[PDB]
Amino acid sequence: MYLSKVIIARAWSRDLYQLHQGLWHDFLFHVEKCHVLLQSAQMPSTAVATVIKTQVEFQLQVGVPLYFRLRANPIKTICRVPLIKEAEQIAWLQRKLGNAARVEDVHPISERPQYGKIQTVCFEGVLTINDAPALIDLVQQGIGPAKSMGCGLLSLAPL
RNA sequence: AUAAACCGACGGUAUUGUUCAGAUCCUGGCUUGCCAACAGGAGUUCCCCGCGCCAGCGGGG
Repeated sequence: MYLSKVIIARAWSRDLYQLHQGLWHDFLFHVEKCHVLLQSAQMPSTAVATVIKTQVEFQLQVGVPLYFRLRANPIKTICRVPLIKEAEQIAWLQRKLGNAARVEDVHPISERPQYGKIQTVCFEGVLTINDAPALIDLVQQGIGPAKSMGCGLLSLAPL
C-alpha cells in the first residue's frame, strides 16, 4: 500500500467530481486544503496531478490505542438522507467499524455541505484495536457511501 | 468666374563663462472601554445498482 501527498492543480480542482479523475490518471483520498492525501494500491505524476511525496503496510497490534480521523457520509434510506443527530452519528460510526475496534472517544464535526448533495461528517477521536486484520481491510476499502467524493478514508495515528 | 484671374517673403546664425544658504532649538503635562449571552436547532440527497421481512441495509459515480 502507498501513502502519498498529492497536489491537484487548481484548474482541475474546481468541482468535487473533477477530483477523483485527476488522481485516477480504486484508491482513497482526503482533502487537506488542491492539497490531498492519497492512499493507493499502486505508486502515484501528471501535469494535472503533481506528487509531492509518496509505501506502507503497518504491523499494528491488538488492544492498542490510536488517534483517528475520518470523513464519511452517514445516511439513512426511505434517497440517501443524512444523519444529523449526534447520537445517530456516533452509533453509525461504531456500527460501520463493526468489530475491528471500539470507539473510546469521538467528536463528530458536522462539516459544511459539498456539491446532488453530499453531507460529509468528519469523525475525530481515539480508538483501540480490537480486530487487527479486519481494521486493515476497513482502511483499504473505506467507510460509507460517496467514497469517491473524498469520504471514506480512515487516517490513523499513535499517541 | 467678384480691383477679379495667374500669384512663396525668401536664404545664413552656441547666449556664453564664474558661484555652500548657513549657524542655534524637549512638543509637553493628565486619562478602566465597560456592563448581558447553550451553537444550538433542522434527517431532501439528484442518480445507476445489489439484498431483504417494504422497515430499511450495502457497493460503484
